[PDB]
Amino acid sequence: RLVEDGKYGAQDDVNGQWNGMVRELIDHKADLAVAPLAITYVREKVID
Repeated sequence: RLVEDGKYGAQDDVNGQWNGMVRELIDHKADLAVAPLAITYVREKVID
């Protein structure tokens, strides 16, 4: 399944949001991301 928001994770500074891949990996709406997923240190805090 392609993600619906069409974004690469990439922290959303509105209040702390996570508009991309990692939104699917917080909300348990998708449990894998074999995708462009260069490990970012701030992503390590909220996903693994």
